[PDB]
Amino acid sequence: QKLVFFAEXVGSNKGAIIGLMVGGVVIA
Amino acid sequence: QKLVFFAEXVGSNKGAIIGLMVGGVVIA
Amino acid sequence: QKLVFFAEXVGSNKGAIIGLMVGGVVIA
Amino acid sequence: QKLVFFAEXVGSNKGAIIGLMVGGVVIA
Amino acid sequence: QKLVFFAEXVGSNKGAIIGLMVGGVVIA
Amino acid sequence: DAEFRHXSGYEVHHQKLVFFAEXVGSNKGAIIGLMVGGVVIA
Amino acid sequence: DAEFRHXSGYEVHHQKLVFFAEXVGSNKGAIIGLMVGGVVIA
Amino acid sequence: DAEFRHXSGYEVHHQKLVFFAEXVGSNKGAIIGLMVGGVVIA
Amino acid sequence: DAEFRHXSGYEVHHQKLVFFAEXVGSNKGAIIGLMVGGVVIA
Amino acid sequence: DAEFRHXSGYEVHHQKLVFFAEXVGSNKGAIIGLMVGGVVIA
Amino acid sequence: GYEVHHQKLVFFAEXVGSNKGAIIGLMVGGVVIA
Amino acid sequence: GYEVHHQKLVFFAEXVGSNKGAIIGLMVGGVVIA
Amino acid sequence: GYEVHHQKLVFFAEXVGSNKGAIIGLMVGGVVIA
Amino acid sequence: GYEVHHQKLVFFAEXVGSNKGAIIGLMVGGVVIA
Amino acid sequence: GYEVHHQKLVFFAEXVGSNKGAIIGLMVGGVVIA
Repeated sequence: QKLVFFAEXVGSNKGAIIGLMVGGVVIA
Repeated sequence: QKLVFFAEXVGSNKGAIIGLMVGGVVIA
Repeated sequence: QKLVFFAEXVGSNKGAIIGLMVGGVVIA
Repeated sequence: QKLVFFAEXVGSNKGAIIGLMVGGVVIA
Repeated sequence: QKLVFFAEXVGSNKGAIIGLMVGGVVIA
Repeated sequence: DAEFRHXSGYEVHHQKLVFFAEXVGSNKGAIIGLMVGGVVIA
Repeated sequence: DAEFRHXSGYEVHHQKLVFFAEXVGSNKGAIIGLMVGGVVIA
Repeated sequence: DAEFRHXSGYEVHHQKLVFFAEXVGSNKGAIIGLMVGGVVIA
Repeated sequence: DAEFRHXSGYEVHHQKLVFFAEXVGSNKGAIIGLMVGGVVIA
Repeated sequence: DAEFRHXSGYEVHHQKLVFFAEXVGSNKGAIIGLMVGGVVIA
Repeated sequence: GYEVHHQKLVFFAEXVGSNKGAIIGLMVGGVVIA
Repeated sequence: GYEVHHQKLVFFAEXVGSNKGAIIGLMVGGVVIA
Repeated sequence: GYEVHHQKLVFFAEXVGSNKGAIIGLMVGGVVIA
Repeated sequence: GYEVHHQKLVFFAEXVGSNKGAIIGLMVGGVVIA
Repeated sequence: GYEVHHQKLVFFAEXVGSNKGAIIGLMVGGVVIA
């Protein structure tokens, strides 16, 4: 699994980025 | 699984980006 | 599975982007 | 699993970035 | 698992970055 | 697995309420004698 | 696993309330004689 | 595992409340004779 | 494991309250005769 | 393991409160005759 | 000429509330992207 | 000419409330990206 | 000409409340990115 | 010509409240990145 | 010509309250990165 986040400017993350989710609880 | 997020300007994430979801609960 | 999200300007994510959904609950 | 976060400008993280989630609880 | 955080400018982290999450509770 | 659950139990009895209105003009909000729980958006 | 839970038990009884409104003009908010819990946005 | 929980037990009884409003003009906020818990955003 | 919990037990009884409003003009905040717990944002 | 917990037990009884309002114009904050606990942001 | 005397915008979301869009009480100019 | 006498924007989210967008009580100019 | 007499922006989040976006009581100019 | 007489921005978060974005009571100029 | 008579920015977080972003009572110029 290859994930790319290129943002020429204002690159921000406020949610949930998950390569693989097998279980558990994620709240963003 | 190759995922590309290119944003020339204002690139933001506030939801849920999941490459593979096998279980669990994800709330954005 | 190749996913491309190119946005020349204002690229934002607020929903759910899932390459493969096998189970669980995803609430955007 | 290769994850890239390149941001030419203002690159910030305020949410949840998880390579692999098997269990537990994550709140951003 | 290779995770890259390159930011040519202001690179900051205020959320939760987890290589592998098997258990426990994380609040960002 | 997430589990969301809520709600309330009300037990109201054996009460005497005298409601008298001799001069409420052009009311546009809320006029409540007695409010046990619930949501009021005036 | 996340578990969210709330809510309240109300037991109100044996009360005497006299409500008298002889001059409430152009009311635009909330006028509550008695409020036991709940949410009020006037 | 996270566990969020709240809520409040109310037991209000045996009270006498005389409410008299003879001059409340152009009210735009909250007028509460008595508030036991809850939220008021006037 | 995280565990968040709160809430308050209210037991209010045996009181006499006389509320008299003969001159409250253009109120935009909160006018509370008595407040036991809770949140008030005037 | 983290454990967060709070809340307060209120037991208010046997009081006499005379609230008299004759000259409160253009109020924009809080006018509370008696406050037991809670949060007031005037 | 514009005049707003009273305006209320109440958002009561008892559950999994959210707002992914703009909530503008009075829009006159500029650009709002949400 | 603009005049706003009273304005309220109440956001009561008793659960998992959130705001991923803009909440502007009065917008006149500029750019707001949320 | 702009004149705001009363304005309230109340945010009551009794749970896992959050704000990932802008909350602007009066926007006149500039750029707000959230 | 801008004049604000009263303004309130109340934030009551009785839980896991947080703010990842801007909370501006009056924005006139400049750039705010959050 | 800008004039603010009364302003309040109250942040009541009875729990795990936090602020990862900017809280500006009056923004006129400069750059704020949060």
